[PDB]
Amino acid sequence: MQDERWNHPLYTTTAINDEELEGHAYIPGGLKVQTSSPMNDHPGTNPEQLLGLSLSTCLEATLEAVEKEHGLPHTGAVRVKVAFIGARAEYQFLVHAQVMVKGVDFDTAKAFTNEIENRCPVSKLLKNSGNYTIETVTDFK
Amino acid sequence: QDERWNHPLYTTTAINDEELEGHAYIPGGLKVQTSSPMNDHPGTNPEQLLGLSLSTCLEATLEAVEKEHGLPHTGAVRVKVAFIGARAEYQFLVHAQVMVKGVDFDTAKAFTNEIENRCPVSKLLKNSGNYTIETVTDFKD
Repeated sequence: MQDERWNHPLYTTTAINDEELEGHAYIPGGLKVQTSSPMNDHPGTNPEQLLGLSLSTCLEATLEAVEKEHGLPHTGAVRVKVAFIGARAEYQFLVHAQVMVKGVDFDTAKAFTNEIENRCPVSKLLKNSGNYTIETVTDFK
Repeated sequence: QDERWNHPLYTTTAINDEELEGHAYIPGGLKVQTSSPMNDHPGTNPEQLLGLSLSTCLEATLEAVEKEHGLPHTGAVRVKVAFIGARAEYQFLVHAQVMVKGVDFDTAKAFTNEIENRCPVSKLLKNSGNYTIETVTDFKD
């Protein structure tokens, strides 16, 4: 509104949560997920998981675009770990992404990781958080 | 070596190892179909997943704040996410809207301020320059 970057986006969506901790979150017209506290064993997802799903997907999409700009097939994969830390009124999330590119030498995988770190929208939102790290790996084993 | 990773409350991991028309998953947990937001194919996307994460986190934080004030849980949170930009210049914008049906607007605003400061996903986004939050009385428009 004040921020005129909202005036004509490429795409917009919305998400709602209007339930108790043991509840659901949903995209109106779209995906609904069961949610629950990460501190119990009940079925359901949580913000930590949902954030990891968001970032891993965004990084992977960005990596696919980079691969294509280099004339390469898609052989990349991303794993994101999210940690919940702290105490009442002092809670934080930590986020650590791992990027692999199976098709290529490690130096190329590292270069692509640097490229995607700079381009991925979710990565950019977390850049200044103090809580986000990213690395290149050869596998997730 | 960030020591905050040493003994967390909870950790999880998310993977995306597929094409844009693919899936993301939590090992042993939720798997979601994904797709580009720029087509009409089935599947979620990073924008949606981020909205689900933040709306859920804000709502959970709000539930704690309501309880601290001895009020029932009447809150609801909607998060809008926009995709803007161009090749190698893409960003997301995030706008949270918080309602607390059981209380007057000044109280709803006060609670919104409290959750903005406590919600882990909100804190991650604080320094992004792309995240705003407001108090509302409904989700019109």
